[PDB]
Amino acid sequence: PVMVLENIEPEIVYAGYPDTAENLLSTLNRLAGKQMIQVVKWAKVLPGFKNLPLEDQITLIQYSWMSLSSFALSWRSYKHTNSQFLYFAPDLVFNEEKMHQSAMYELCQGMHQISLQFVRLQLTFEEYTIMKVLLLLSTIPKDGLKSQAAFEEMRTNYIKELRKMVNSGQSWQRFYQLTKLLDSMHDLVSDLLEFCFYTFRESHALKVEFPAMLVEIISDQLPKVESGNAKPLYFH
Ligand SMILES: O=C1COc2ccc(/C=C3\c4ccccc4COc4cc(F)ccc43)cc2N1
Repeated sequence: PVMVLENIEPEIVYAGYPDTAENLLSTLNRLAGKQMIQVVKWAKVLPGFKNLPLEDQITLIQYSWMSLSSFALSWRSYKHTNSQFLYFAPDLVFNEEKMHQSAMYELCQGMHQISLQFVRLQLTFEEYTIMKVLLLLSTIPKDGLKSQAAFEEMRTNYIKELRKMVNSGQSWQRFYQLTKLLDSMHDLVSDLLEFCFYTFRESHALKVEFPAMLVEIISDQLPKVESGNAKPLYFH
């Protein structure tokens, strides 16, 4: 299970870099689209997930895109900079000045904080790989998926997989700590989507530009989300 996840990790992606809000947001949107490809490529080979109906795989991916991009961001941020900065790309690294010019300073701070958690925890690559899959399996539609049961067994197997990876008392505490971090991610992710949705909606007036693959994902996602019909699963 776990050895496979270690092999399948994604490739380096460049953002392709005046530091105006419009420019940074547009660059972030552009980075997210390229990353989206890596996400699809990664998800495709995931054990269990690949046997799921295709429509189901896509639905899961669209729902969890922001969350996946974020978790991956903390991890790059953790490894490359000891969580000092937000390491979006080798060519796009934020500091407090960048967060400010970005116009997303507080959201960025929350993200950095999640990142700091990785250091406090000393998150292993083994823990990180599992949690990522779990994030991909965290938000479902209200009426569910085409094969809800199938999704359910695999989500459960994966939770069990994470518990294996984490004395008994300490292990249980770690499992609590990681599951809690996943919940906290969702709170932050929800805020990012709200902001992303608004800029998307107010795109022409704002001058913030989104890539085509992303435009497709967002247009579809926004009604079901703001409507409260995306069922995000919470551990605690
Ligand atoms: O116009 C907007 C406003 O809302 C957003 C909100 C969020 C993002 C994308 C982020 C972003 C920005 C701040 C904190 C976490 C994240 C999620 O991690 C990412 C990882 C990437 F590889 C590339 C872009 C992002 C983009 C937009 N676009």
